[PDB]
Amino acid sequence: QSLAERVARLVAIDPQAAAAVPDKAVAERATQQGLRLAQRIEAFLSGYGDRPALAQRAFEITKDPITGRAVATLLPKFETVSYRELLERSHAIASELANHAEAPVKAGEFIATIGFTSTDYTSLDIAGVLLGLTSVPLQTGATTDTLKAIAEETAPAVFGASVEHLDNAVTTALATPSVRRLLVFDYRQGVDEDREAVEAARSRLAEAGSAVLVDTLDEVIARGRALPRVALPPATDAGDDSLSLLIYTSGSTGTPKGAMYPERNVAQFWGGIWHNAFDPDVPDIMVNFMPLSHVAGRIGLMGTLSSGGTTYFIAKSDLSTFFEDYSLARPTKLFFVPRICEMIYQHYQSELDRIGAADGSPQAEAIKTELREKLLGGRVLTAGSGSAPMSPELTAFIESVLQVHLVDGYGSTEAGPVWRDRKLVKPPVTEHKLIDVPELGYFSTDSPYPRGELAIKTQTILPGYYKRPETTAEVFDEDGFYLTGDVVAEVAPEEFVYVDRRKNVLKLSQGEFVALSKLEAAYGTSPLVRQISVYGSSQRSYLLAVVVPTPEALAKYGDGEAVKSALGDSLQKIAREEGLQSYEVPRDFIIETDPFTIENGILSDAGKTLRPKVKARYGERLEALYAQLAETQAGELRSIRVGERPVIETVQRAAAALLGAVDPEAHFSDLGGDSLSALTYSNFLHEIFQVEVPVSVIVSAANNLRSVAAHIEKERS
Ligand SMILES: Nc1ncnc2c1ncn2[C@@H]1O[C@H](COP(=O)(O)O)[C@@H](O)[C@H]1O
Ligand code: NA
Repeated sequence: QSLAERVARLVAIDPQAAAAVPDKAVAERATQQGLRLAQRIEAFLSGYGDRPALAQRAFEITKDPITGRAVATLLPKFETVSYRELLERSHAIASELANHAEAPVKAGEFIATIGFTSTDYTSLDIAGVLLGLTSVPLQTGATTDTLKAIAEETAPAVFGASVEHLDNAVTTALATPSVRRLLVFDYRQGVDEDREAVEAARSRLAEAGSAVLVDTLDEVIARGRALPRVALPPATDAGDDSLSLLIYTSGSTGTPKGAMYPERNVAQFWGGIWHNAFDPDVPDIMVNFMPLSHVAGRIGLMGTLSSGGTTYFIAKSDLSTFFEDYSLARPTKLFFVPRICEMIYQHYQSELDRIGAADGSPQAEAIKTELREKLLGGRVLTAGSGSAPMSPELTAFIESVLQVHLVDGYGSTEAGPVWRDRKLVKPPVTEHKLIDVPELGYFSTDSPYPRGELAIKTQTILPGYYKRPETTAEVFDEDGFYLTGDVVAEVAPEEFVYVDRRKNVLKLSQGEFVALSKLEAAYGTSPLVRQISVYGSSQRSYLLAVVVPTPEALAKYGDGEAVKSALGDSLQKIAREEGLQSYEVPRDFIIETDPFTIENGILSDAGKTLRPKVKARYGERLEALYAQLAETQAGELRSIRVGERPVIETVQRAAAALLGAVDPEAHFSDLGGDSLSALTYSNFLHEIFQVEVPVSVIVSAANNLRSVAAHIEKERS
């Protein structure tokens, strides 16, 4: 019943879980007062000895008989790396980098890295801490213009990259004269495609006459194993105050700014105060799907290392192996972002259909049982979400599936953890207040509950944004409070509810900020667009916009669904051109034929669109668009019940229902879902056509919707 009883019962009957329980003595040695980060990390990892620390899906290599090329294919199991092995491989990397013949790194230099999350990436991250470097994890979805800007600002000496991202890593490195070495990780020896991507990087660097040196991570470790360990602690300038990490975020300004993490703040991920974001000693077996560059990726991964647990890494970056991985790893602790919860709920609606059951009926309850017991692996003891708000209906559903309480954890890159199930986390938060936002209509005198921007003093507050004292100042008031940008309602002494943002950047259900004003500037260059105001709700997974089209567009296409299609195609292409993410493409529009103007109240005296006025005039209609699609996605029930139409038409119509917007020639990617949309599409078509419809056939750039139909037809034969 209670958590402690549930834990005691799992450890009595499960040998794998029994072997993973935290050891109080290891945490006591590692977190002792005054101990430097590097040594803390060393004490956790050496302390947990031969336990399995990390697990990667196993694969096999076989010679393709048509092409001759050695290809890798996933196996239905995981292989593990021990705490001892992890520590030893990380030390090897530090030893090799400190001792390189020509470009030895020193403490305080920067290392930039682009990868997903993996055993290798984790090695490299730890090695940076051992050397006293400052790490700069870069977002795998950023454009090379953004990567170059961050690299120009931080001047890294070493750049690391997974094989998947190597080509963007070469482009950045060529524009960044400080880079002396390029390290290539997640490299599979004997796999032809990996070997070729490294050869092509070397050619590009050759052709440029670059002095940059390329090494695989394997080779670096091989070399380092033969060298003595570096001395801890490393020779940095400021002890605990030494700059260990930069987490780039766009929340406070709309473009990336480098949140400074000294070693004393990074230490909080390793068994420190971030324990309490979510909150009896539980064995920690976790599946990690979050990039290391996202503070949530680091919280999970280092939390599990620091508790002597095991992290199972999601097998593919697209997340297409999601259920397979959870069904194999069978975690005891779940952390979701709300988008994952939406996806599980969409699966549950799918299963209701397939067995033709309804509502809360007994066979509908059997679907929840198989989610909890089989698909999610049946050992979930605790669960949390965060990064974005969750509807009460989605929370109710997830909890009825898992049969455990779903903790809501609020915090940020800048502040650390701030609340747990409404209640301020003290420590580290020491004081708070609310600040009125009269332009949006929120005031501490509101009834029934005060509303305002949350402002806090907290022990885990960042010292600044790197090299950006102006941007730093904007987030601190004259009394020393950090300004979160988040509007909240207060419902009891020191209890809060997320309501809105003070400005023009917000989270969607994926947990990533979207900068409304940047998207507006990009989308405003469409020849069809006169004015555009982009709108989002943080409980949704996609955006909307209010568009005033040009007279020529309104004349050529009219003011209904066909101009919305025209606009979609135009925006989609801009998004492809400027490297925007799939979810930052508006899915549906309010077409306004009457322009925004000063007379209207929509434009200020200075000509600029006022967001609060857009909201006051179009907010209801925008919220209706969202509501109606969420109500209507049983249009799939009618797409399934046919059979009576050709393959392509079902393929089309299916893509249309899942991505809000069609045309036979489009690519599913262009159309603006996200990688979990293609998983859902894939199961849907598999159900109907009893054919395997893999995500890689659906997402690969050279495959449009006609290739998808074509694939299904060929498989059927
Ligand atoms: N549990 C939550 N509920 C609502 N919004 C959240 C929650 N957790 C994080 N956020 C939002 O995500 C931002 C932090 O983003 P990051 O800096 O990526 O951790 C916050 O300022 C909020 O806007
Ligand atoms: Na998001």
